[PDB]
Amino acid sequence: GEFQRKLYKELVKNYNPLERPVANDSQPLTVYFSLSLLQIMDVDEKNQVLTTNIWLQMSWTDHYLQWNVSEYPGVKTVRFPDGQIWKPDILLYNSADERFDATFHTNVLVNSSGHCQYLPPGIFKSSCYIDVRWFPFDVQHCKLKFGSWSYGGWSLDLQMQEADISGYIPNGEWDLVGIPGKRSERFYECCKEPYPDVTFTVTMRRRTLYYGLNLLIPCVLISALALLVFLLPADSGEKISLGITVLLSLTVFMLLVAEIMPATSDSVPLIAQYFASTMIIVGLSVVVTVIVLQYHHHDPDGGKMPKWTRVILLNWCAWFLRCSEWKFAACVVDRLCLMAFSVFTIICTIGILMSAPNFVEAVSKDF
Amino acid sequence: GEFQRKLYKELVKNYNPLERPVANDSQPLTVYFSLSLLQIMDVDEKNQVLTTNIWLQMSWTDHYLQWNVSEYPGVKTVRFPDGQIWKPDILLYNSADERFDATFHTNVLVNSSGHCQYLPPGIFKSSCYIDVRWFPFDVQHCKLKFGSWSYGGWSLDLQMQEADISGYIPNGEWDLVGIPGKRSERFYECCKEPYPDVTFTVTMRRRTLYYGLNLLIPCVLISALALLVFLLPADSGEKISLGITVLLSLTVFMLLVAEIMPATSDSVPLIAQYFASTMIIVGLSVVVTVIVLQYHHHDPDGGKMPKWTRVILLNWCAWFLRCSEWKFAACVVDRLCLMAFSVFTIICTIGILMSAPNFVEAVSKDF
Amino acid sequence: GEFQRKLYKELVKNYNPLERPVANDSQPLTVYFSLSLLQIMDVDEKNQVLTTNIWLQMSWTDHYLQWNVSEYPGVKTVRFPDGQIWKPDILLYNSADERFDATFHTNVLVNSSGHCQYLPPGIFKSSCYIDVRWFPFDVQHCKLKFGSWSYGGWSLDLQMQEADISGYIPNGEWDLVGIPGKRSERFYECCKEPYPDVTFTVTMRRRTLYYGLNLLIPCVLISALALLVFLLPADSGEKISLGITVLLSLTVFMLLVAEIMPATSDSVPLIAQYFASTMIIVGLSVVVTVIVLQYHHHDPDGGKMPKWTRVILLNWCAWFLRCSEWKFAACVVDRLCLMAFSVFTIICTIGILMSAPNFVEAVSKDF
Amino acid sequence: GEFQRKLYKELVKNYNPLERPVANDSQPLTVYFSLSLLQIMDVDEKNQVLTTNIWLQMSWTDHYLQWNVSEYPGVKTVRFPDGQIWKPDILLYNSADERFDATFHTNVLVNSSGHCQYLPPGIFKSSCYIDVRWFPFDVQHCKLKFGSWSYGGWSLDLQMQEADISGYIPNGEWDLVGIPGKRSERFYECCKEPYPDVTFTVTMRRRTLYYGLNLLIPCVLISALALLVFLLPADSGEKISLGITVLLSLTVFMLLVAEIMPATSDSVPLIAQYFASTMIIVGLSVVVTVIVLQYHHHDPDGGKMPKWTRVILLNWCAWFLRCSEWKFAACVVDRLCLMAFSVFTIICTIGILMSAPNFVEAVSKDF
Amino acid sequence: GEFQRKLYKELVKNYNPLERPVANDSQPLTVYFSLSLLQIMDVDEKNQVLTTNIWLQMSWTDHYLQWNVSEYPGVKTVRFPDGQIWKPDILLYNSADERFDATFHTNVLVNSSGHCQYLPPGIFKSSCYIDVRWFPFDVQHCKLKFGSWSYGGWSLDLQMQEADISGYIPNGEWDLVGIPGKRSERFYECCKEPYPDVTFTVTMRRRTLYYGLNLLIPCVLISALALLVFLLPADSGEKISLGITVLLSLTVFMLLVAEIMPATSDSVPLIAQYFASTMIIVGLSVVVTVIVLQYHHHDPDGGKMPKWTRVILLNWCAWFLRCSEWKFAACVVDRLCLMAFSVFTIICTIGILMSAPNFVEAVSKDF
Ligand SMILES: *[C@@H]1O[C@H](CO)[C@@H](O[C@@H]2O[C@H](CO)[C@@H](O)[C@H](O)[C@H]2NC(C)=O)[C@H](O)[C@H]1NC(C)=O
Ligand SMILES: *[C@@H]1O[C@H](CO)[C@@H](O[C@@H]2O[C@H](CO)[C@@H](O)[C@H](O)[C@H]2NC(C)=O)[C@H](O)[C@H]1NC(C)=O
Ligand SMILES: *[C@@H]1O[C@H](CO)[C@@H](O[C@@H]2O[C@H](CO)[C@@H](O)[C@H](O)[C@H]2NC(C)=O)[C@H](O)[C@H]1NC(C)=O
Ligand SMILES: *[C@@H]1O[C@H](CO)[C@@H](O[C@@H]2O[C@H](CO)[C@@H](O)[C@H](O)[C@H]2NC(C)=O)[C@H](O)[C@H]1NC(C)=O
Ligand SMILES: *[C@@H]1O[C@H](CO)[C@@H](O[C@@H]2O[C@H](CO)[C@@H](O)[C@H](O)[C@H]2NC(C)=O)[C@H](O)[C@H]1NC(C)=O
Ligand SMILES: *[C@@H]1O[C@H](CO)[C@@H](O)[C@H](O)[C@H]1NC(C)=O
Ligand SMILES: *[C@@H]1O[C@H](CO)[C@@H](O)[C@H](O)[C@H]1NC(C)=O
Ligand SMILES: *[C@@H]1O[C@H](CO)[C@@H](O)[C@H](O)[C@H]1NC(C)=O
Ligand SMILES: *[C@@H]1O[C@H](CO)[C@@H](O)[C@H](O)[C@H]1NC(C)=O
Ligand SMILES: *[C@@H]1O[C@H](CO)[C@@H](O)[C@H](O)[C@H]1NC(C)=O
Ligand SMILES: [Ca+2]
Ligand SMILES: [Ca+2]
Ligand SMILES: [Ca+2]
Repeated sequence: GEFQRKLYKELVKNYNPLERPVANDSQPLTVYFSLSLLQIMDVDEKNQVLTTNIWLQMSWTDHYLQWNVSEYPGVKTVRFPDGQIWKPDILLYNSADERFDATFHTNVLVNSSGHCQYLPPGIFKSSCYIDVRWFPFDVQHCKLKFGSWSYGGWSLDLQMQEADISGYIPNGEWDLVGIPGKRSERFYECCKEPYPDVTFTVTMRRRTLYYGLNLLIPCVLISALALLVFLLPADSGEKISLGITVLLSLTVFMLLVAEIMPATSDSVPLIAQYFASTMIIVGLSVVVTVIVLQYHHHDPDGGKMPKWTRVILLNWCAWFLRCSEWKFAACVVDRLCLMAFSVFTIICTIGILMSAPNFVEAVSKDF
Repeated sequence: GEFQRKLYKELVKNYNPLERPVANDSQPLTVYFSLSLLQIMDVDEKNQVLTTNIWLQMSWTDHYLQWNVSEYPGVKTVRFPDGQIWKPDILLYNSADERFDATFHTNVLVNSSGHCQYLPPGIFKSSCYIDVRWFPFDVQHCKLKFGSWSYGGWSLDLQMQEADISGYIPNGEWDLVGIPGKRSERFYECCKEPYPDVTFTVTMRRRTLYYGLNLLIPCVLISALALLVFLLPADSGEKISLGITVLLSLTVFMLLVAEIMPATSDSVPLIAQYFASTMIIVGLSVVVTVIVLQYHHHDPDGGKMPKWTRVILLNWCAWFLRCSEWKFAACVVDRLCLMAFSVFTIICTIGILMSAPNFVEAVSKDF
Repeated sequence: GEFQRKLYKELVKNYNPLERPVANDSQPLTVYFSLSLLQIMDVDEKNQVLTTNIWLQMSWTDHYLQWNVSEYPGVKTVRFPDGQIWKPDILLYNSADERFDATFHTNVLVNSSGHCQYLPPGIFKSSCYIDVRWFPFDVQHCKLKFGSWSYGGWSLDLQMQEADISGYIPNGEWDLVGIPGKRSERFYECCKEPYPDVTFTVTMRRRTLYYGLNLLIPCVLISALALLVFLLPADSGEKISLGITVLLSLTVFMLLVAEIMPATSDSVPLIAQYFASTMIIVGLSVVVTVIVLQYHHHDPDGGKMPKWTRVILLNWCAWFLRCSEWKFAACVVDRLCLMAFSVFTIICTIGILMSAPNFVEAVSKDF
Repeated sequence: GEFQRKLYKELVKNYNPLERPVANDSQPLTVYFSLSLLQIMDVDEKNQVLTTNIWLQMSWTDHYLQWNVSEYPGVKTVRFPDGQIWKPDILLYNSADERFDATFHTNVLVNSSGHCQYLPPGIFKSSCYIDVRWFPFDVQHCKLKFGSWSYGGWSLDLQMQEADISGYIPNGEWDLVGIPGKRSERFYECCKEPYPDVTFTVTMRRRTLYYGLNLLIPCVLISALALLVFLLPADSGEKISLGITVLLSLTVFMLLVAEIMPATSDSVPLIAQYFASTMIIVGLSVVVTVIVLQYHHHDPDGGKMPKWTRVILLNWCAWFLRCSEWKFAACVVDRLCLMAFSVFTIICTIGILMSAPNFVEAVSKDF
Repeated sequence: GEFQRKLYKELVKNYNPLERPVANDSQPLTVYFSLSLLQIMDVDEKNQVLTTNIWLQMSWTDHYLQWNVSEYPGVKTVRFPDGQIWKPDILLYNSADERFDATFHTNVLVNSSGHCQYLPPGIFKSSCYIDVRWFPFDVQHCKLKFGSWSYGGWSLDLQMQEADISGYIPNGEWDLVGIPGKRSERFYECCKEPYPDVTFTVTMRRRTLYYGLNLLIPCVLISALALLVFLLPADSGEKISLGITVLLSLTVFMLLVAEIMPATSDSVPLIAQYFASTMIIVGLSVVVTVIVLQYHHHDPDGGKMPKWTRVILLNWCAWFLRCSEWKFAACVVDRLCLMAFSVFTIICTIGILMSAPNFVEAVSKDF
């Protein structure tokens, strides 16, 4: 309108996008970098990649994009696309995206004082170490490391502002504890110039109820069936079939769990160790029961001729609770297996009750 | 043709795409923003992202793209590609797309009065909160928030026009109740200039029959089997195997349901709670029946020696309906479990009959 | 070669790609639009999107790209890339692609008379309504709607030529009946100028044998098992287990079918209704048999004390074919269920034998 | 270095990338097209698309990119990016890629004689007809059709050179027999100018052992179980359950096979026909055995009253090998079913032993 | 700031990005190429493609990008985007990416001496031969081959620097042994000019515990069940059903294994051969037991009439350990099958204990 056109013509008369916009070349350019978390799209524990929906916020002063408001009435701000003016090269250092730059290059808003505002949105994919050991009561500290790609501390004085979380959409699987930020420096051996960066640590807590019932109901059922087969009579007929079916069902369930979560060898989840203990206990009990039944139902003394087993079973039954002796030995072994399974379940429950994600507090908040 | 070429040469003589095309720089530019919904591609409840096929509609007046029709006979409209002329930076604020701009940049149609028309098509992916609690009788209000990225109310006077739905292709899984629109403002603490935006709320109702039979037939079958095992005699032989098989089948079905829909911890679906109640009832009944049978078939009084259980069962049988006492106690427990399951089914049906998506009206319209 | 270089320099001396190449600006530009179908990549019934491999064919006369062959010996054609010259903005209106333009922008072939040829290949993804109701004997009419995005009938006189199918690679799942074309106009209320478009209707017939055996063999097996359990004696022992296993297997098969095809609520497939009828019949028969066996094996008259059931069963047995009465009643009920299942199977076969995709003709052509 | 810079400035003084670089415009430009296969990424039998990793090789002489080596000491070659100089528009005609051009546009290497070298790498996706009928002993001839998009034989004299396979990485699922090439012409009715193209036929043989054990072990097991149930006594008790379980397992296996490979209706695989024959035989045998057992175990003559069945069974037993007659008839039927299954297995093995991929030679080479 | 702008204007006065920046054109340009491995994203054994997160490091001296620091106070470094200055065309030769260039083109950092630094990040997908034969104790040597695409050894003197691994994030499935580098030359028959390249061999060891328990627990269970059925009495009733169920479960497990890993025919994994041996042993044992039971339970001598079998079984029982003879023969056959299975398990364990990935050392380090 005879003023905006003239201003746009005048501002880019000799402007060079490659030049860092400072009046004095030996002075640093202060850039205020902030963040606006909006949504946690995905937490891939397989590839250790966190996907988030983030609006970056960058602000700096341009020495050449200044004008007198009185000389250009009615126009107070101008917009420049990607390549028209200089922008800081703030990139996510730990970006796992195949493009390495998920930001959408919007226009830079500059007002009459030369203050530029740049808010590039994007779906950032950052590679963070997923420590899945206290499954499912685990908290992940995924870091977002931002910094200038080719500017030092004496050229781009990067500064930090607290991230904005008043736009956040709850994920439904992870609970956002918070996203604190920190500014650190990267002094090199070559040179005394610092290399600042801004790191935002997305502290997230896994929501219990998402996997809670879906894993507890099968686990409760298989534990009840294990107790049942540890209490059923030896000569019941269906005990062997029930045990085999239970083992097949729970190993298919464990295969499904390993398909959903990754059973990373860096730190085996405690649930996997509990399952392994249950498997070895159930297998030993079933093998002992089957061999006793198949070696003592037809021959009264076919496998009972060793003396060491007889004396050790007598000592164990005297130290534990005190048709032939084979039935009593099988019952004692089954009771011992039941006691061991109960002790393991109790100790696992005790060890999982206390943790950094307080189980009692979590269930009180959820339920 | 000696007139279109001359007009195109004349129109871009001093035109600047960065300049907002207003005769007076202090006056707002009125932009009419409308929408044309065509198809609902996908409703991802996992990532809370809605995918739609939408044709945007933007209209504004350009002060510099005006010409005299008599001076240029035969030409009444001109087209300019993406970067040739100025276009409003209307973007989907809640876009979850990795590109953040799904629009296809078509040509801007300008006629002799300077009126520009811009209709960019695209497959928009917006992040909306999916409240899946009354599954499957749920209605989702997914919002599409459009607004200028870097213009205020005194620069780009955004206006709303009612969305066009006379091109809509039915989804087959979701029923489109409607897409009302609203224009709101975003006054900041810094400044009195409003920041208008246009929000279209895609109100969608899940079609019943899509998941209806596929979830009812397994649910009806498992409920019938639960009633059967709650009515079968205790000493039937196959009762334990039937119960275990039923539990395995329905827990696999629940795993499939959790695979298809997300069991979000924000609000657990009522179907999940009903399944949990059925699971606890069936497990308790099976455990009680098995323990009674295994502790009373060989010993007439091996687990019946406690007095509290005997007196409480006598009181319950006197207050409910009034071979040894163990069979009668097992029958009473089984009848109580059947009654509890029937009451839970009835109350769940009553609570799910009434809702915002009226169940009776929905089935009347569908069937 | 001193002539091609000179011609290329001369042709683009004042050429404007934005100008429509007509000698008279008030005269329409005739553009002949044709199509060359090559392959049907995918038919997504979930999102209602058809993916095809298509070579477009556009021809028009350019007034400015003309030269004298004698003055430029040896050169008869020239090529111009995307942005060098004017091309019609013919786009797929119902494109479901995220880019909205799957065409690969090749060079435009222009000869000495100004006749331009443009053949952009691409993998088009168009959104067509998939009416899957007569599964698997269904024919889909997916339309490809092409037209100018910003030109009317008095500016771009779009014309149609018959599509070329002598390059088509058979899909193996769908049979191509044909792709007829049609040209229609879109008169607006504003103005009398028509808005022509060219629509190609890809009429495709699903090949029977692809899903034929894969669905018939499980269906034949489950139908045979249903007849078997409807003919087996009540006191056989394995009847209940066989029925439960059959129901579980066929409901898993129906889950697989719903996973492969979409059970759209717009029109439920007839196979789904047949499965629902079979399910209700089998469930009723199994429930009746189980309740009769469990209420009459131990008590000669425990559930037979009502008079209405006895008299109605006597009337039914007198009107149908004419150890205690319970066995005869169970046999009569089982025979009635078998007869109902046979009638339903016969009527379903009769109703599916006749259709627009003639079943007898299809199997004669395939087998 | 005062010579490379001068040469680069001089070479592009009047160079036009649109001009075909020939001294005489009426003379063809000879382009030598070769190929360098590196890896067969994927063979999609569903969409009939072959994915390969290929380095193209194009060579031609540029008349204008010539210089005197003595006048420019030290520089013998120059490089030009995509748009700087002219390149042939050699494209894969049958490309199924959504971009239609998988080549990565590298620099063109030109030496002092004007000879240009262009080696664009890419991951080509070509649509070839997959004839999967002799599964798994099948050989696929997938063609790669390359040619100029807009040049005739009198403008671009395309020539063929033998493909290079000394970089090939074995796929592990397909064995590369060879990739012969051929040059053909495409004379049109309009004009006598030929339209040459270069076609490379990727002849590939499926490696036996990849699917060999994975399909043979289930097939061997189900065949052994079929023989077992065809040899087990009728009154064994578990015969019906074993047969039903075998049928369910093998139909799930066939569902898995149809999920992995496509059961295309163009030509049904022989394995599918063998499975159908086995299914009908097993179903008939099971139905006959069950009906005989259920109609003759309680009534000595309840279904044996027809005379035609009795006389035909007497004739068959006299012509085949020569408690009541029902057991003998059931045994004769079971033996006949076993003989039919054995004959079908033998004839299938004989017919699959001989083929273009010689089974004996293949197993000798592999084992 | 009156110095950076002047320097940027002066540096690109006559700069040509196509020219190789050397003072003398006949002298090679030394380029130091290094690598910085950060993460191993994926190891696809199906397509033989390795996905890694890598920061490249390239350094070279530019003759024209030099300036006097005193003449331009305060500015010591400059940045140029992709197309502004010359960069080496170092590409991954064995790249399997569809783009062939995963690098993100950042700015080139040049200081006053003309020394340029280029650090392009990217997610590289390279095609390496995956030799999966000693599953799961296998080490993969995946090579990353980098080199100039169109420069010889006398033009681009490529040099190697040791890769940096102090940023590496552990994968959790693969253990990084190391990434040694090597520089080699590619002399051609045409010419004596070498063609150097830099190859980094990513030596990776599969972590045991990732698949360890998940494959051992099913394998241990099926081995225990095989021993059980090889020790159970012949006339146990459930032996046949248990064997069939075990076979079905383990063949489903093998199908799952073939789904996860590829059973490549180049070299069959030892686990597959062990499974095949177990399958043939179990099948033979089950068939022999079933045929003996079905041919000797009703007829004392119905299949024992041959003399060769009787004499060979007598010899075997005399050479092995020394109701009718059929039971003793069945027991001897079952014991022989058990012994063969035990020998095969022992020899497989012995052969898998020793390997390049030392099993004992690996389990000592992990456990
Ligand atoms: C241009 O925009 C900047 C944005 O920061 C304005 O700077 C702010 O001005 C207010 C005065 O109302 C101060 O309270 C803030 O502290 C300033 N922020 C910073 C970072 O300096 C600046 O005033 C604007 N220019 C004009 C002419 O209005
Ligand atoms: C250019 O196009 C605009 C499109 O809006 C025309 O403006 C409309 O003109 C009609 C008159 O037939 C009015 O009824 C509408 O209310 C106008 N709409 C708006 C938004 O102003 C305009 O007339 C066209 N110019 C010419 C010269 O025809
Ligand atoms: C340029 O190409 C066009 C292609 O259509 C030629 O026009 C055709 O010419 C033939 C004469 O051999 C006629 O039979 C066709 O009917 C014409 N087609 C159309 C659409 O007009 C044209 O002749 C070519 N120019 C020259 C100089 O050869
Ligand atoms: C430029 O490169 C071409 C590449 O082909 C050279 O042409 C080859 O030259 C050799 C001589 O050593 C002949 O044996 C080949 O037959 C030629 N090939 C072709 C296709 O003509 C050419 O000599 C090079 N120019 C210079 C000046 O060395
Ligand atoms: C420009 O950067 C290069 C980076 O290598 C500098 O070269 C290094 O200079 C140091 C002196 O402090 C030497 O120890 C290294 O050996 C040099 N490296 C190489 C590869 O030559 C160079 O000095 C810098 N220029 C200026 C003016 O500081
Ligand atoms: C802006 O212009 C006014 C006159 O229009 C003048 O008084 C004022 O000093 C100017 N400001 C600057 C910063 O030049
Ligand atoms: C357009 O031109 C005609 C003469 O050709 C003139 O009468 C008319 O006033 C002009 N209109 C405008 C708006 O300049
Ligand atoms: C082309 O040039 C020839 C002479 O070379 C002339 O006779 C002829 O008329 C010209 N044609 C046109 C259309 O100008
Ligand atoms: C190249 O230059 C030399 C002199 O430097 C001259 O003798 C020779 O003829 C020239 N070659 C050509 C092809 O012009
Ligand atoms: C740089 O400039 C200073 C004077 O400012 C001069 O003494 C010195 O020699 C110059 N260096 C070069 C390399 O030209
Ligand atoms: Ca996840
Ligand atoms: Ca499909
Ligand atoms: Ca494949």
